[PDB]
Amino acid sequence: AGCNAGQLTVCTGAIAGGARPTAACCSSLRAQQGCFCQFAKDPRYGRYVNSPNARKAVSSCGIALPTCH
Repeated sequence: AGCNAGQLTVCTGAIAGGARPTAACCSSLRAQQGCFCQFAKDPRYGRYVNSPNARKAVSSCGIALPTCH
């Protein structure tokens, strides 16, 4: 599943409704958005990703919520 439980952990502000310090992380994701395609497959994302804040703030870190949508 994904590759967020490693990268995203910092970028959790995004998926967690509060991407502030993660702005640099944004550009990081933009550099490795490829594995977030897996995240987008929602294998187990949807339990994580989606829950608590993604719901109302999936973000826009602008690296996209780099689901390979």
